[PDB]
Amino acid sequence: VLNSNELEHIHSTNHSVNDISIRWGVIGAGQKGNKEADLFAGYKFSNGTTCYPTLAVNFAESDMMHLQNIIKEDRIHFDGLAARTPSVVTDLFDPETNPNANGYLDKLAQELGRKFTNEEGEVIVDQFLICLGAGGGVGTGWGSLVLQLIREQFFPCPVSMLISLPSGDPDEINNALVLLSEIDEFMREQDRLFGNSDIKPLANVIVNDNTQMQRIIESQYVNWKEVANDNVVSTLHEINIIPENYGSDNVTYDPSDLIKLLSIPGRFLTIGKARIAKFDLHSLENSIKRSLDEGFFSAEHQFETATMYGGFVLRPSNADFFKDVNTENRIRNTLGEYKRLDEIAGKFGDPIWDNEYAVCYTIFAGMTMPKRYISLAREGKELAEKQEQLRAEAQRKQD
Ligand SMILES: Nc1nc2c(ncn2[C@@H]2O[C@H](COP(=O)(O)OP(=O)(O)OP(O)(O)=S)[C@@H](O)[C@H]2O)c(=O)[nH]1
Ligand SMILES: [Mg+2]
Repeated sequence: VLNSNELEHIHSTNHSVNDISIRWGVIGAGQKGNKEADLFAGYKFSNGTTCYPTLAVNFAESDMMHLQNIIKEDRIHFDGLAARTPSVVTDLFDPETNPNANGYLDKLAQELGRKFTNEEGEVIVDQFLICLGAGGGVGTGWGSLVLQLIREQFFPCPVSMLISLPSGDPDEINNALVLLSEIDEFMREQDRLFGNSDIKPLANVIVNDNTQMQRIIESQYVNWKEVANDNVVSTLHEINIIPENYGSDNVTYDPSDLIKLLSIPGRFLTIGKARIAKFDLHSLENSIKRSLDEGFFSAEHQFETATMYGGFVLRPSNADFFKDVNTENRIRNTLGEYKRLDEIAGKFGDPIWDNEYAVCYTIFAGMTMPKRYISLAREGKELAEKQEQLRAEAQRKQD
């Protein structure tokens, strides 16, 4: 499956795509998470093997049945009863409600053995990628449970969470808020318990905002969710392929650099994918600026709080514009406007590939809570009043 023309152009070109920088183990909870997970499950190497071991987790037999790359065996469901909400979902893994918790919890763990470990016993995975759509019951709940679980040291290795922020429904935007709050707290506890050099149990959290993503999609059938998913998932896959499979005459972003970036900072992380086809300094600047501020991973991030950077421009073989001093400190200065590269750890490469255009990936890690959190807090309470008041204005009229 090839859900971006970058992936198309590097599978027709390159038939040595036999490894990736980080061996993710993907788990998708809730409907959104399931769908993203289903995309990951589809990706294969040039030889035909699957790239990522993937599980789908949900409430119901029902929820999971139109998946395409996830075998039925790997569709894990947990009978519920009752209200579908983040809090009563968490509490099915807590004998504080279910006598079935110590079984339920020792079921998940034996589907963790089966899918991400060998016959031998050893784990076949560097970190877990947990996909969620904040707002729903099942997804948001799983989010909280995961925080709780990684404090039980339930997982063999670190956990990266790919979380999506809800569009506009006061119940959803409140659910989303309590999760994002739980995350901010956990990240602050993690900062006091682990060194700046140590591997963090919560590797990072990557957010997308559903409002920002729709805005974009209606500019460039038309299911917007299906398209949003293709973009975020294909982007993460791309940045995982590239360091393992291409290098540079000037500066290579290797897989170790990417692993450090995703492993150590342990807070909020963002990505900017910018296509480039004008080979000049202005169109370069805008593309980068646009991908960072008005792209799929933009949620009014606090770039000044970034503790690490990474990135690379995949460029054509002839292209000696991207080596150049202007070009280099132009990028250095363009990215410099967000966080001054001189003040934070990182590296920025320029790999070669068999194509005649260039794509520029930018990653900032270690950031603090994104400002979308505040504007959501605002926008949820704003539409909350609107609807309570509507309610009353309808009841008034009747009476
Ligand atoms: N970006 C994106 N968001 C989605 C997609 N599907 C659902 N969402 C969004 O994510 C949030 C939760 O959706 P969903 O995945 O259906 O929750 P859920 O876990 O299944 O919640 P539940 O009520 O059954 S218990 C909502 O804000 C919804 O708009 C998707 O495919 N892409
Ligand atoms: Mg659902």
